[PDB]
Parts: sequence; C-alpha cells; structure tokens
Amino acid sequence: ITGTSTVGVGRGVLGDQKNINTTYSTYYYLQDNTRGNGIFTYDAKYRTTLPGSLWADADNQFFASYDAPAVDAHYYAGVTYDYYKNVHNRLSYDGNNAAIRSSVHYSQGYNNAFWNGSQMVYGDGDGQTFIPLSGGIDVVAHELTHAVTDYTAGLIYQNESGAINEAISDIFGTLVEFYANKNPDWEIGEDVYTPGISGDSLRSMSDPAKYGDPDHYSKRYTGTQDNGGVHINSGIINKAAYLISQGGTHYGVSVVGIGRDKLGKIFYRALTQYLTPTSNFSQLRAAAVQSATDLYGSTSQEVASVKQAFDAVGVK
Ligand SMILES: O[C@@H]1[C@@H](O)[C@H](O)OC[C@H]1O
Ligand SMILES: O[C@@H]1[C@@H](O)[C@H](O)OC[C@H]1O
Ligand SMILES: O[C@@H]1[C@@H](O)[C@H](O)OC[C@H]1O
Ligand SMILES: O[C@@H]1[C@@H](O)[C@H](O)OC[C@H]1O
Ligand SMILES: O[C@@H]1[C@@H](O)[C@H](O)OC[C@H]1O
Ligand SMILES: O[C@@H]1[C@@H](O)[C@H](O)OC[C@H]1O
Ligand SMILES: O[C@@H]1[C@@H](O)[C@H](O)OC[C@H]1O
Ligand SMILES: [Ca+2]
Ligand SMILES: [Ca+2]
Ligand SMILES: [Cl-]
Ligand SMILES: [Cl-]
Ligand SMILES: [Cl-]
Ligand SMILES: [Cl-]
Ligand SMILES: [Zn+2]
Ligand SMILES: [Zn+2]
Ligand SMILES: [Zn+2]
Ligand SMILES: [Zn+2]
Ligand SMILES: [Zn+2]
Ligand SMILES: [Zn+2]
Ligand SMILES: [Zn+2]
Ligand SMILES: [Zn+2]
Repeated sequence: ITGTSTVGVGRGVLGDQKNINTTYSTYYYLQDNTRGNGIFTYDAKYRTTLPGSLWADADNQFFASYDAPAVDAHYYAGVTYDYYKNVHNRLSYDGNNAAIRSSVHYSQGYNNAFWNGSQMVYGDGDGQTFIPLSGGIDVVAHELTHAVTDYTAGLIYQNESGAINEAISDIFGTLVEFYANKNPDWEIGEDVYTPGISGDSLRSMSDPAKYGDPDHYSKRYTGTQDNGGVHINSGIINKAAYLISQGGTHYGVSVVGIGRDKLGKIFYRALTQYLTPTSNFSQLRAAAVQSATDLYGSTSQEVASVKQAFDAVGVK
C-alpha cells in the first residue's frame, strides 16, 4: 500500500516487546519499507488461502495475543534480511531485493511453517507440540534459507542432497539467531517447541544423538521416510558445522574451532559458488574445503579445521 513509513510497537509470541516497521494509510499496515522491495506480513485468518489480507492495525500498537505471531514473522524476516545483507552482502533471499512476504494464522492447529516458493507460511501450532512458529527466529531463518538455496545451488529435497539442504537451513537459522544475539544456542526450534517442556528442541546441532539423529556417516538413515531422512541425516552435517565453529573432540578426532563468522563465510561460499542440485556429503566437504582455501589459503587453520570436522563425522 502507499503511505507513510512509521514505527509501531508490540509483543511477540514469547511476550517480548519489539518495534516494527509499518506503513500508515488510514490503518497501520505490517509493511516495512526500509528493507529492499519491502517486508509484508499478512493475516490468513485461520484459512489456507494465501497470502490473505495485508495486516492492518488501527493504532500501531501490536500487544494483542492475536497480533503476536504477526509481530514476530515481520520482525524476524527483518532480522534475516539484515543478516544476509550485512554479513554476506546478499540483498533478500534472491539477492535482488525480492519482497519478503509472510502469512500468519495459517489454518488451524497447524504444527508447521514453510517457505512455499514465494512466501513464508506460519501455523499457530496446536498449543502442545508448538506455539505459533514465527516465535522461533531459527525457524524463520531456516525456512527463508531454503529460498536462498533454491536461488543458488538448487539442492534437491531428497537423500544426501536434501539432508545438506536441511543442514544449510539449520546452520544459517542458527547463525541468524546468534546475529540477533538475544537467546542463541545450537538447538533448533527451542523457543516454540513443546511449551510444557523446558530444555528440549526439534534437534540439536551440538549433539544430534540427544534426539536420536546421527552424528556420524556410519549412522546415516537409509530408509524412505522423510524423503530419505532429510531432517535426520542433517545431524551429520550439523555436527560438522558445530565442530568447525566451536571445536571439540568427536569420535576421537580433535577439531580446532574457528568461530561462527568463519563457519558462515565458508558455508555461504560453498552454497553460492560450488554446490549443485545433487551434491552429496563428500562433495559438500570438497566445496567447504575449497571455499576455506579461497578465503583463507590452503595452509590455513580454517582449511585444516574443515577437514578435521568432516573427518570427525566420517565424511571423506
Ligand atoms: O508506501 C511507500 C511504499 O509503497 C514505497 O515502496 O516506499 C515508501 C513507502 O512510504
Ligand atoms: O555470531 C556470528 C557473528 O560472530 C558473526 O560476526 O556473524 C555471524 C553471527 O552469527
Ligand atoms: O551451545 C553449546 C551447547 O550445546 C554445549 O552443550 O556447550 C557448548 C555450547 O556451544
Ligand atoms: O541415547 C539416545 C537415546 O536416549 C534416544 O532415545 O535415542 C537416541 C540415542 O542417541
Ligand atoms: O568406521 C567408523 C569409525 O572410523 C569411527 O571411529 O566411528 C564410527 C565408525 O563407523
Ligand atoms: O538412502 C540414502 C543414503 O544412501 C544416503 O547416504 O543418505 C541419504 C539416504 O536417503
Ligand atoms: O564437485 C565440486 C567441485 O567441482 C568444486 O571444486 O568444489 C565443490 C565440489 O563439491
Ligand atoms: Ca535455536
Ligand atoms: Ca519445549
Ligand atoms: Cl558434544
Ligand atoms: Cl557427540
Ligand atoms: Cl564437541
Ligand atoms: Cl564424541
Ligand atoms: Zn493495535
Ligand atoms: Zn521446513
Ligand atoms: Zn527445512
Ligand atoms: Zn535459542
Ligand atoms: Zn522431516
Ligand atoms: Zn523441514
Ligand atoms: Zn561427539
Ligand atoms: Zn561434541
């Protein structure tokens, strides 16, 4: 809509206050004109029609419980935009400042959130398995990173390529969570999963086995469920990424940690320059090694640590 750029205030899913960029034309709309071609957040009104209505509010105050999913979808899309622009010089998910559109209150009791090829879609959860999923910055950035992948390497969504696709989204979801630097960790979805249970999450990057996911290539899932285990086998790559950043000793292999920023630079370069739709784990290792070589030199600690981490998880 055409209007004046304004700044509203509200509370997110977890009760935290934050400012949001809005547009004023009779109503205050969740339309942030400060980032690229805009960030737009929509009310799906418990339907499955998309995108729904551009979110309208009478007073630029967003403290109602019904507002909270919209506040967080809008704000965390902004954080994700800021991460990709400030850290990687990438303008929105397509690198060409595409508008970021999000719909909240999608369907009823819907325990999922997804990038659908042109926008983000957030269920409210059923209140037991999940609360509204836009409350999780890592979920928001995980799904928007699928769009990044789609516009770069094009990793399919099955078998090893799909597990890399998933891990890439977990890695950058987590790096966005650290960039926001409110309550970061190496867990996925902890803020919105199981409100009755403290200390759990959908999966752990630092210890995938905590939830039964593999932390070594020899433990990879080879069945047909979950598109060949894409959310399961991602633990193998997630653990390698965790080791690259934080270091550690894993199955007897010592990894010297190089920190989060270099982890992100290495994997971003691998994703955008070297991966292809059918890259497998071994090819991801090669891409990460070459990316670290490009950035830091073949004799660098960074290259050596990439190799150590993939050795530790059994990927040659
Ligand atoms: O409403 C305006 C918006 O449509 C435009 O894109 O950028 C400036 C805004 O104030
Ligand atoms: O924590 C990371 C920060 O250290 C780096 O500067 O850029 C990415 C962030 O996630
Ligand atoms: O977040 C990590 C945590 O999972 C681990 O237990 O201790 C080190 C941290 O980096
Ligand atoms: O020890 C873990 C176990 O507690 C869980 O039930 O399944 C996965 C294992 O890694
Ligand atoms: O062969 C693998 C071994 O090298 C490693 O130590 O742990 C898992 C095994 O499958
Ligand atoms: O069966 C597949 C297995 O061969 C591969 O290694 O990892 C993904 C699985 O789907
Ligand atoms: O196969 C790819 C290779 O061509 C390139 O050199 O680095 C990435 C690899 O995965
Ligand atoms: Ca997290
Ligand atoms: Ca929980
Ligand atoms: Cl560990
Ligand atoms: Cl471990
Ligand atoms: Cl460790
Ligand atoms: Cl271990
Ligand atoms: Zn209001
Ligand atoms: Zn998803
Ligand atoms: Zn995903
Ligand atoms: Zn967290
Ligand atoms: Zn899955
Ligand atoms: Zn998923
Ligand atoms: Zn270990
Ligand atoms: Zn460990």
